[PDB]
Amino acid sequence: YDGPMPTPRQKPFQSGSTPLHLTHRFMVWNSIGIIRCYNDEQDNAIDVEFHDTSIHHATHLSNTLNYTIADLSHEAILLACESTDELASKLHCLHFSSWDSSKEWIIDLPQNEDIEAICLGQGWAAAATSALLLRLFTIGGVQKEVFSLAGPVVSMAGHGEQLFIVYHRGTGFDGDQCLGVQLLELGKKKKQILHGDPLPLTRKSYLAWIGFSAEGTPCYVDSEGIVRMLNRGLGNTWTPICNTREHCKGKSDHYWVVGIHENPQQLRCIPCKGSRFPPTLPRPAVAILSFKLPYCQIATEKGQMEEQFWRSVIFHNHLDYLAKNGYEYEESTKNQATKEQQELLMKMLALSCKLEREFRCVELADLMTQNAVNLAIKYASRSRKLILAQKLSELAVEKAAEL
Amino acid sequence: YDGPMPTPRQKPFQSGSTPLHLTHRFMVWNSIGIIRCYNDEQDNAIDVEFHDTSIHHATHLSNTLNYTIADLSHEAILLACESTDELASKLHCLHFSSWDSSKEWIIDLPQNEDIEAICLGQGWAAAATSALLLRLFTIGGVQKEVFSLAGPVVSMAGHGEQLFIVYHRGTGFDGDQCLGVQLLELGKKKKQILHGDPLPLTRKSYLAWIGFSAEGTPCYVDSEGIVRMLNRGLGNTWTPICNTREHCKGKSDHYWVVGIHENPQQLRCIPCKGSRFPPTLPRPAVAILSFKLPYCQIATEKGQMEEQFWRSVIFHNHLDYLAKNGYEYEESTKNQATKEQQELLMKMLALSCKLEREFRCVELADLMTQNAVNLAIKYASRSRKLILAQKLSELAVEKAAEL
Amino acid sequence: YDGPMPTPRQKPFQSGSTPLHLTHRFMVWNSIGIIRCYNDEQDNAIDVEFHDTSIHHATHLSNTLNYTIADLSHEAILLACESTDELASKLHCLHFSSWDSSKEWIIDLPQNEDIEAICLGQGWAAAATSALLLRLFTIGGVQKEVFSLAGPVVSMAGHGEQLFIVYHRGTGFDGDQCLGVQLLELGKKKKQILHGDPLPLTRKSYLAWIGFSAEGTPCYVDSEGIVRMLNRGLGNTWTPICNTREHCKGKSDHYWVVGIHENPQQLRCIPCKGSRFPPTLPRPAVAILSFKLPYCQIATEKGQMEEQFWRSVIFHNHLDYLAKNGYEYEESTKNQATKEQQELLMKMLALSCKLEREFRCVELADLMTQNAVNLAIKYASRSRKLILAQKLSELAVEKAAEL
Repeated sequence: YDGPMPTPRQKPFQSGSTPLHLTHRFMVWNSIGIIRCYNDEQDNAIDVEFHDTSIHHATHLSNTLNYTIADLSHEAILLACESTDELASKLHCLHFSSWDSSKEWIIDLPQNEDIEAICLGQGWAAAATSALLLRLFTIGGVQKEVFSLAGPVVSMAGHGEQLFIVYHRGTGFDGDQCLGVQLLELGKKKKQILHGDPLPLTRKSYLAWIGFSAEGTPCYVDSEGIVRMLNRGLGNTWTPICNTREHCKGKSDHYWVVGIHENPQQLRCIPCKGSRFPPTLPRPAVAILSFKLPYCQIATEKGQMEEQFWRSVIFHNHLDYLAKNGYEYEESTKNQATKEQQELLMKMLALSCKLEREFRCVELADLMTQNAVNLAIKYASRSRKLILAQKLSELAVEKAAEL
Repeated sequence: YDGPMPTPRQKPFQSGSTPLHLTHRFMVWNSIGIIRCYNDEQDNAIDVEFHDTSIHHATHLSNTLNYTIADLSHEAILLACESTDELASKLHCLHFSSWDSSKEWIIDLPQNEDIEAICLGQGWAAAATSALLLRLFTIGGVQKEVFSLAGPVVSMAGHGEQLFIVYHRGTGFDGDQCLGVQLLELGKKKKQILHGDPLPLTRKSYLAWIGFSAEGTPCYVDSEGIVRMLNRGLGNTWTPICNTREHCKGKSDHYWVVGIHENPQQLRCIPCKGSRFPPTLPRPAVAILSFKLPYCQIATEKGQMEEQFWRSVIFHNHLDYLAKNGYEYEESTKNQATKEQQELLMKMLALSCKLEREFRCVELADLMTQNAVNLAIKYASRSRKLILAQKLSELAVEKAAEL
Repeated sequence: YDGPMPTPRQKPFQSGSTPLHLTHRFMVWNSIGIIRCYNDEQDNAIDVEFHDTSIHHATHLSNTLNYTIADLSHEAILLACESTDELASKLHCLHFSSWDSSKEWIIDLPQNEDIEAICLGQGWAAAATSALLLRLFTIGGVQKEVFSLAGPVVSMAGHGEQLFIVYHRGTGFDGDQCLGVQLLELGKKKKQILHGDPLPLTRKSYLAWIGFSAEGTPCYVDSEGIVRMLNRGLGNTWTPICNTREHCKGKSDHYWVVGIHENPQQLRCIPCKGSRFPPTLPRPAVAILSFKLPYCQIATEKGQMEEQFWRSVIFHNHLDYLAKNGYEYEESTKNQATKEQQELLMKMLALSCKLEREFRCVELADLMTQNAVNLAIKYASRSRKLILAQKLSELAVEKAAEL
């Protein structure tokens, strides 16, 4: 027939890695460091580098078992290899931060089970296998819980107690993938935050990179340069926070995401001219792109301030998440966020007042604090906006009644 | 091959509209009013009518931008048009209920982004775009939050703070659609009630109409005349509440749903002979169909009363929803519902008692109030049903212990 | 084309039944009893047997209506038949445990609606029909709630107030099924525990058996012998608890699951040589297989004890479920479970201490009770593990601070 064709399911990958066929490739490049693998026919070597030299010294390994998957954190180095006709699939951990004399452990998966993806969390490690199993391990080598995956894994990321799994929930058509996300919190009270929700992607695009921001919010990038971030303040939906194609000059130009930071806001990525991944040598330079939510009429003052407001809102939801889970957060960052947002609301209200849009001013005042609304009432008494001042006063009464 | 064939995904639509190819078509017909579009080669006009003349005067617009999507509420008129080679896709709002002198605003979507569906809520508006984005706007023109859709939108509806999105979650086979529902509450505490649950449909049917009842419960109709309603009292499942094919006399006869009302119960729709949608002229007459849940042996007294009981139960769940969300509800309606249900239970218990089904009587008494159970005990002492009276007494003891 | 092919959706089935084409087949074989159907051209008979003769006497029925689906519980016998050109699809219940003189009821489904699956709960019965409807009935014959199914049903099971539905959520490819699970609790507070989550299956396998353990935990088996159980302590994920292929000697050997028991742990199944289901005559013998979670390096002492620990953890989650839902549970079973787990942790800590893996000892002590940690501190003071004793002491301080 001549209709929709099933899209081939994309293969699993480690975020921040370059393809396996390269002689000198990146196994992982994140906010902790870089892991490179030089593999020809004579020898196979793995080199580990840390951005902060104080964390650990440079580590060089002789890749005898031919490790093809790697992840790096401030605690350990995680390595994995598939099975051969003689050896089993192995998970290798270099626990360099351990305070004891045993800084290494390795485990063999059962017969005919191959590791397809790994990720490192805070004090734990996870491995998705060809048996549609997810195996949890402590950073010291204890086997934790095991559960089955609803489909073949695509990529896996970890941060703190959070586990971020993207897998094939179905079969897409006409170039589209059919991906689902399983988001778990592996603390003392186990929670499945997302029960295989559909992962939004740009049409005819595939998954290019997943992970967490340094502050601990799940994020991912598709092959069309669209960067999306979990919106905890919007029912755990996914909000686009950047479009790396706006910084590209041609079709063959791409950006290779390395890390995401919310405070200060910066998207650390490698500019790539001619391909989607940078060559290992010479050392590529990390670029810093700004985040921009895809808002309408962003060239106008209204659209510009509206984008700045909602970007400030979503990039400070992590403070509430750190508070709800007992983590440590700076109360000063929370206060600066509110002041930054109340200033943008106040400037947007003054703009709507100049445009004689007084109903819009009351809508903006609904997002304001009680102090900001009281200030907007006196600004409305000024400039002879008498009815607007009355509507704002009635809004201030309603806000005080909500307490 | 000769097997299952992929079903073509149905295109987005506005509920209560007639096809675009008509010279004189309905853009939207709901419980607020009617919006018609007359478009030939000479001129293009849009006419707005309100069922209640006291709400607003009849509005006539010169459709210069060729708006093809429309929605209507007691607050504003929402219009949208796709992009051309010279103009961008635009969202136009006629805020006629505004108390200020600015009763109009329009916004341009970014390049190559087209509006595919719109809907109006209480004080807000939403637009699903070709970029798989959902854009939220206040009724006054402020851009609110934005998040990505898991698939191409099919239809969109709003009521109060609730957002009702139906989209393609996959690809169906053999005439079946693969639809998912995302139900959000956009109040001060954002909630995603349904994380893309599968939307039940009749086999080989497509989505024909979605929306909310006047009381605020999500409902939808498929192409086979099956009307389904969210069952908040049954874990947010979907319960069939009507079958418009029972009122049709032939295959070519159809009913075109306009609105759904829970108190009093009535399904307002347009009878259509020969097609699925009514012609614009002459003005079609609104028919009132009754709701009937698809219960077994409904011709018998037992099945008839069982259908009346569960229809009364599901059509009063909205009272609990209005109470939990601080909305205003009549306590008298809640009391009349319970009295209506306790009377049906009492008549079903008397029927089971006549049939010497005393175990069934105790099952019916489990659904009764403590006062109704005490009354059933004295009715069981009467007519010499001594063991039944003892079982009902032990049930009354258990009910008092649950407090 | 030459690519992925759509997998034909498997047909609905009753767990514990043998195919319909057999002259003498099992309609259901569970922990309550056996129901056999002998059907040739001369006569059609249904025989009911109870494992405990004290429950009820053996029942013999003349299958005049040609019932093809059956389920059995300690309360009633449930039978169902499809519709013919003269008769409707019927649901028949033999309420043998009733304390009244009416121990039978039957109901007719509407025109062109056929029963596809049934299941028995505590005091209720459910039937999934060809109209994508789920109909609830009390054990005495009262019609309860009705809601629509997101797809064609595959199998259905019930236990207490829990309803376990597996259905087709999509179309799989290359031999894979696309199954979803809807898990409901039908008590006085209706809850949808699983909103159509994807059902994990072994690749290229179909669903072979579903049901609940005697303690009330959902479980299911695929065609590759993998037995999975709901992990309530792991965010309602699914954990493999057995692999019946490890007990098979050849490809043609299979195990036919009958029941699952958590305390004592035993998987009751019928060994089958040459086919997937046992012949009705002679009476097959019920085998008892042990549960084994698929852990790595299970031949080693570490892997063996780690498997025993997590098997003990998951097979005692039902005690917490019985407690949260007011059910009756033995506090002695909960105490024996903790003692069994603290002993395994203590032996694993002593093993890690012998291997000079002191960081791993602290990880194991995190899973210990406060008394077990205090004991591990004195064991660490012994054998001159001074730093380990300090780390365990700081862990004991942190545990006391969590109260």
